[PDB]
Amino acid sequence: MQQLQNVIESAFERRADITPANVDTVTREAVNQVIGLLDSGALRVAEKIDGQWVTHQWLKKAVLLSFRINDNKVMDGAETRYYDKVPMKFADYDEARFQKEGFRVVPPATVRQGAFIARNTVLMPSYVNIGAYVDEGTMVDTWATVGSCAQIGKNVHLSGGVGIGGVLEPLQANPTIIEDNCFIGARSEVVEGVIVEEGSVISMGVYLGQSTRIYDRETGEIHYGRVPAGSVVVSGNLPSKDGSYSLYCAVIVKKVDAKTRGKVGINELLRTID
Amino acid sequence: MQQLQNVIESAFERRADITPANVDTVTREAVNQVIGLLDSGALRVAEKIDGQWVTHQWLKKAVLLSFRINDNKVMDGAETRYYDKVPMKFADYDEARFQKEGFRVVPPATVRQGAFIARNTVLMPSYVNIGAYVDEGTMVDTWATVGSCAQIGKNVHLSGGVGIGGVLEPLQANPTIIEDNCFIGARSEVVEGVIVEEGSVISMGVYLGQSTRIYDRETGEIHYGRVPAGSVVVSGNLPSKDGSYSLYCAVIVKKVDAKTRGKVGINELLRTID
Amino acid sequence: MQQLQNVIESAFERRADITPANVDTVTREAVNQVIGLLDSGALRVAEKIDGQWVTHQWLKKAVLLSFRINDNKVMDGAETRYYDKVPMKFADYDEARFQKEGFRVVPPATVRQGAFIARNTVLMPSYVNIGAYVDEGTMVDTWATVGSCAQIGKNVHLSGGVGIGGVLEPLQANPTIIEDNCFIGARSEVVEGVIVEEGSVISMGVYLGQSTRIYDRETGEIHYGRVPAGSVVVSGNLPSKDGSYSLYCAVIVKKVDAKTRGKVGINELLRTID
Ligand SMILES: CC(C)(COP(=O)(O)OP(=O)(O)OC[C@H]1O[C@@H](n2cnc3c(N)ncnc32)[C@H](O)[C@@H]1OP(=O)(O)O)[C@@H](O)C(=O)NCCC(=O)NCCS
Ligand SMILES: CC(C)(COP(=O)(O)OP(=O)(O)OC[C@H]1O[C@@H](n2cnc3c(N)ncnc32)[C@H](O)[C@@H]1OP(=O)(O)O)[C@@H](O)C(=O)NCCC(=O)NCCS
Ligand SMILES: CC(C)(COP(=O)(O)OP(=O)(O)OC[C@H]1O[C@@H](n2cnc3c(N)ncnc32)[C@H](O)[C@@H]1OP(=O)(O)O)[C@@H](O)C(=O)NCCC(=O)NCCS
Ligand SMILES: N[C@@H](CCCCC(=O)O)C(=O)O
Ligand SMILES: N[C@@H](CCCCC(=O)O)C(=O)O
Ligand SMILES: N[C@@H](CCCCC(=O)O)C(=O)O
Repeated sequence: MQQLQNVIESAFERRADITPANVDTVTREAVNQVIGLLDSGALRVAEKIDGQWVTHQWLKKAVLLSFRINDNKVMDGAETRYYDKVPMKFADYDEARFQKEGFRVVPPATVRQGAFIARNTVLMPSYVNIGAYVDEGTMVDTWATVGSCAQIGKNVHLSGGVGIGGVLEPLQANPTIIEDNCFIGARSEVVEGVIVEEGSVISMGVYLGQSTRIYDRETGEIHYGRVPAGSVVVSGNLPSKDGSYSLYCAVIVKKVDAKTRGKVGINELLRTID
Repeated sequence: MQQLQNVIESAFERRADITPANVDTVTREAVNQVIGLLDSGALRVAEKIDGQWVTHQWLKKAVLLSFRINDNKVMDGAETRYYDKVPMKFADYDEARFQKEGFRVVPPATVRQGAFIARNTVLMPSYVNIGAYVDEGTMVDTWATVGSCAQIGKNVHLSGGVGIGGVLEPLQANPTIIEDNCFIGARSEVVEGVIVEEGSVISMGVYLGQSTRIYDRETGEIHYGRVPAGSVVVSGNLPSKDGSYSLYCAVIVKKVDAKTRGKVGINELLRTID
Repeated sequence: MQQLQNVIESAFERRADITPANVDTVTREAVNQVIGLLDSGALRVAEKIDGQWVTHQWLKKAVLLSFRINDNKVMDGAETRYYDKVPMKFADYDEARFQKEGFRVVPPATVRQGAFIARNTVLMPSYVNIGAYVDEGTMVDTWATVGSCAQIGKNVHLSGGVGIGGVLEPLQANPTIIEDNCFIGARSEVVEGVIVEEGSVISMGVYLGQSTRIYDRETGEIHYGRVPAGSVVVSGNLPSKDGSYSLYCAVIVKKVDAKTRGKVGINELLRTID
């Protein structure tokens, strides 16, 4: 959308000088529209095209800009209070809407406005930040976190305590992406724009960033920045040249098989009852 | 109880075809009774008998079935809203009851109905899922999670961010069990029906599943599926046949002693004041 | 303050015999004053003096004593209820106050009374326990935990799921300390009075306790208990004498540089708008 894009990219350049008071009504109404579109899935920060994920940098700008144009407000919890500038996604929903939207929200799961939640997903208690997109069939398990602008595929299982990197602090060039049908093992972390290709199974306690060597014991090939589709990755170490010590690395031990599929499947009985 | 068992096991077979509307009042009243019994500790998903832990598969069925027979309902948080089908355990408690029940619930700790919480336990902010059983004296520290049907012994310390595997998704044959007097180190995970025998101390960042080699450096013996009573386990790696790389494993470095006991004890002053 | 110190240290000696009912009004009024001072930053459990961090053991006593002198009370969450004895810090705040205090509290971030939160900090959903002190500019990211009495410097970034050890259970001699300008990587844990010196960058999945060997590959020097200022630490392993297996250790791979600074900076746009 050019009528929105334009205004957004104009303002971003004056980011540091914009405040909730000196901001003109145009930039305000706009930034707000672009956030409403992300909330709805009509726009998404990154998308795959011609087998390549592409980042719409300017949508990442509007996300950033919302923090310069909005002012904090007291939010009454019940036993405590909060003070923040990003509204709660579900604050206005009634049953009708939850009924039409088709997902399940387990207390005290929390989602910020500007994040897209797809039909048939289950959010156990966890956090979904602004601009993230969570596709169909996915479960975000206990204490997991879907970082700002992150892109999560359909039928994904983010295990308990899993963290998917955001792009706000520290600031990142690209969002983190988990393609369709992946299983991310408990307590694992995926950050810094790494891409986990479809059908991959990341074991527990695996940490993947741009500096992580993803080692393929079979080919001897060492990847960086992405997990090839259908891999099973687990933690290991690689030895120093002098065998003096070893440093952490991710090891692709094999390609997903029935033995693997046995342990990581989605439980349809927990999904939406048609 | 045969009058309950029977009905439950009948229905389970038609699991995929049962919905919150076509379910007959018998199966409904029953499933509901079996959940009320679990909530109360009168029944428990697994139990030790003749020095062997046994799983009552049919109680795991009722847990599963509750998701087919109940419909979602809007739950009003304060600043947001939720939409789910498993009631909150403590929603009806008054002080009298909390006073009689003898445990402490730190906001915003959350427990689902169908989980048993014993006297003198302390729940820091954390999650206890349906069907779990948490025994006397235990503390569930910050952001820890007690997975569906998991069995936690007396006087256990589940450190911050610790995750004890559930049995719902991915679906599991047996619950995860932590016997009496164990200390589970921060950010560690125990899943897939592994058993941690009494008096063991699992260090921080230890991940135990059925595929985890538990190596006893002293005996050279490699375990799978269980931690022998009184062990102290920490993370390590085992080398490839070609010394090319190494893969994660759990290492039993020693048997618990006073030096160890010094660092992992329970603080009675925090327990219930008699 | 001697008029407070005295009373506190008197009572501590009778800790096990004091209860919310047999405690005399003096010890009660006092313990309560010392907690109000910690809440305000007027007193702090540990402080650096002459380039040495010092622990005021007697302030740690008052923290402990508050659990013996206060009785539990029902706290009404919205969808559930809690039963605990430490009030919520922000329960009384209005916008005026939040406005004057200058920090941001993202729901459902929770802080106990007795903890000091400095100006310009951002608390994503996380936990700050009694007696902790969080200095200026710092962000406590999602599901992080600042343990009882822990001391966090200015401009620190505690990543998602990071745990900073408390001193309550298990009981500890000294608090855990993170000096100014440090970045603690996702899912990492720092406990047992370890000190992370200023400007250090701890990678993801690093676990530091008193038994952790911090290995400097360059000097060959092995530290214990502290991370030398300006280090970049990541997980590795050290080999057994027989190369039979290896055990976890922290490895100082280098001194912080621009490449590093690129990935861990604070995002000022998210801080308080002056
Ligand atoms: C990866 C995993 C699924 C095992 O899958 P699998 O296909 O059965 O793998 P296998 O048991 O055949 O092992 C394959 C190889 O990798 C190793 N392996 C598998 N999982 C491993 C793990 N967690 N740690 C170390 N090694 C592991 C095996 O030792 C084996 O090595 P080898 O070929 O040299 O002998 C299991 O390790 C896992 O991650 N489970 C997830 C638990 C979880 O996160 N639950 C969520 C609770 S919310
Ligand atoms: C396991 C632990 C308790 C140490 O216990 P300990 O009995 O004092 O163990 P020691 O210091 O004697 O070390 C025993 C051996 O294991 C190693 N060891 C112990 N803990 C280790 C750890 N965390 N990482 C690596 N090695 C460790 C030591 O290097 C030593 O090896 P060695 O025999 O080859 O020299 C400590 O490591 C730990 O896990 N603390 C828990 C912290 C925690 O989770 N706090 C909770 C905050 S909510
Ligand atoms: C430490 C980190 C910042 C990399 O910093 P860096 O200065 O760019 O480090 P480099 O990429 O130059 O690597 C330095 C050395 O350490 C290793 N290294 C760096 N980070 C590593 C990691 N996470 N795992 C393993 N090795 C790592 C490199 O392999 C390299 O080893 P070498 O010198 O033998 O080749 C990055 O690893 C990291 O921790 N990012 C934090 C992500 C995070 O927690 N995000 C928060 C989301 S809430
Ligand atoms: N590491 C997180 C920090 C988000 C901060 C959001 C906020 O200030 O409200 C991310 O990049 O998503
Ligand atoms: N991994 C978790 C998932 C629980 C889902 C519960 C729900 O759908 O409400 C467990 O097996 O306990
Ligand atoms: N490991 C945590 C336990 C805190 C318990 C607080 C409570 O009982 O209320 C700490 O030492 O800070």
